[PDB]
Amino acid sequence: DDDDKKTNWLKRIYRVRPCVKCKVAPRDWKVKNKHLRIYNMCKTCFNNSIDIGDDTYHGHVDWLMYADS
Amino acid sequence: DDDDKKTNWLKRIYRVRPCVKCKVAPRDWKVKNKHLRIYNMCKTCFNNSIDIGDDTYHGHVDWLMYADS
Ligand SMILES: Nc1ncnc2c1ncn2[C@@H]1O[C@H](COP(=O)(O)OP(=O)(O)OP(=O)(O)O)[C@@H](O)[C@H]1O
Ligand SMILES: Nc1ncnc2c1ncn2[C@@H]1O[C@H](COP(=O)(O)OP(=O)(O)OP(=O)(O)O)[C@@H](O)[C@H]1O
Ligand SMILES: [Cl-]
Ligand SMILES: [Zn+2]
Ligand SMILES: [Zn+2]
Repeated sequence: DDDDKKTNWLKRIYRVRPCVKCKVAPRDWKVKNKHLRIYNMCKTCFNNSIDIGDDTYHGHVDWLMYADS
Repeated sequence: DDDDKKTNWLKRIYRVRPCVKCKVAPRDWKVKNKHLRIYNMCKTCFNNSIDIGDDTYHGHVDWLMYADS
């Protein structure tokens, strides 16, 4: 089923690329309508980036959650 | 740059999962507005599926080509 191909891919993408900052924890994310937003950092590193004044790693990638647009 | 994270991922996704039918050739695809449609089969297997009367492998997965929805 093509929706399952998309879901399996999103599980893999989320699993295999951890937080860009600590390189260990999984990334924060949210659901944004029909999209999954995967932020670049875990929550702990993101909150810390605000404290330390670094926006270098801020950002996200949005993924359509379904196989058909 | 977050758009590059998306583009690099789409290159990887396209590369690592060949045609679901012959298991060798890369899949057919097209650009569908702001989406990349990756069909399940290469063109040769898709055309052949029409000739042989099998719709089992018909289908596709659409991917947003940009990091921000
Ligand atoms: N965990 C995180 N890691 C990296 N960047 C993040 C993280 N959380 C938020 N950001 C950055 O913070 C900014 C705000 O994100 P957010 O998803 O809240 O945007 P939005 O579209 O304004 O949604 P809303 O206004 O409803 O919160 C974006 O630059 C986003 O990439
Ligand atoms: N190479 C292929 N492998 C598997 N399935 C395919 C392939 N090419 C087309 N299909 C299937 O054929 C059908 C038509 O696809 P297509 O992308 O042409 O749809 P569409 O949204 O009707 O666009 P248009 O009407 O502009 O052609 C869909 O079920 C699609 O998955
Ligand atoms: Cl996507
Ligand atoms: Zn982290
Ligand atoms: Zn094939």
